Amino acid sequence: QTSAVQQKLAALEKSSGGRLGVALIDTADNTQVLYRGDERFPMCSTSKVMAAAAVLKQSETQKQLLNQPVEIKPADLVNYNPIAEKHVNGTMTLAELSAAALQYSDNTAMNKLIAQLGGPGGVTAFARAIGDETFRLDRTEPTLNTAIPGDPRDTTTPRAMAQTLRQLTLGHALGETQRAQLVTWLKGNTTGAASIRAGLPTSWTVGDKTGAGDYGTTNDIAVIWPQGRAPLVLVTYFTQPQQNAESRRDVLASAARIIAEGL
Ligand SMILES: O=C(Nc1cccc(-c2nn[nH]n2)c1)c1cc(C(F)(F)F)cc2[nH]cnc12
Ligand SMILES: O=C(Nc1cccc(-c2nn[nH]n2)c1)c1cc(C(F)(F)F)cc2[nH]cnc12
Repeated sequence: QTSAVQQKLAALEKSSGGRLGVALIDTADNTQVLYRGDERFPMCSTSKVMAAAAVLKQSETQKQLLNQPVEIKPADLVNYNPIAEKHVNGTMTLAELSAAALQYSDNTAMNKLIAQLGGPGGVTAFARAIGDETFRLDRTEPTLNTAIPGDPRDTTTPRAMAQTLRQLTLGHALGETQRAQLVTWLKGNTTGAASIRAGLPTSWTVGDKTGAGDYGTTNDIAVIWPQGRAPLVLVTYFTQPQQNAESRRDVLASAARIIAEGL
């Protein structure tokens, strides 16, 4: 069937000229609302959540791992490194790298997380370990954001990512202290006010991770604590036909508004 919410998401998508993917899980009843929920989309920096979570999982058996220093060299800087560039010729701890990747979207920090896991395939291996058979990370930063239509590299589906984000932030994929740390990091994101959050009532609490890439790819994944109800998990992915297309965070806000209105 096609629901009223799905029809509105299709109208939004048509007006936008692009391709929109949405997955909601309402933990009040475990129900799901999906739009293109099983189509693949480039994750871009939303993949930083899986990398940080994989390091958190490693830290469950190494109490000092998050305090471990990682050298930052001039050659490690890539295209967007607002935190890491302050530490060139010095070090950052794995906690600092996780916070920078998640809250500032630092690409050098992400590359250090990937390297700690043995490469992109180590991130994929963690996804499989927590029951996500769909996620794949194939490249490092910045090339994982090429976002080429039809390219399976560095993609997932909205359904899979919503399920994984629920397990990581509200479920038991991580230990309790690690889950709390991930939630704290997401709630402190600096980059999210124009994306999912912009479509939701201001009283609601949001933790999210944004992403963007070529093909005007504009993404956000969020855990949401609405006023007076159980938490929601919402993924909004958007990509466009031309390589140079402009970002469209407003489309993500509009999708979130349609979802909220449909609860
Ligand atoms: O850093 C960014 N973009 C960037 C930097 C360097 C190079 C290129 C690029 N390379 N080839 N095409 N574009 C792109 C960026 C950062 C952020 C952030 F994290 F919120 F600050 C949001 C964004 N939305 C679209 N782009 C961004
Ligand atoms: O790295 C990139 N973008 C970036 C970096 C850091 C943070 C964010 C971001 N975080 N939350 N929203 N956007 C985005 C990027 C890379 C590439 C390329 F060609 F693959 F290298 C093309 C791009 N077109 C627009 N952005 C890009």
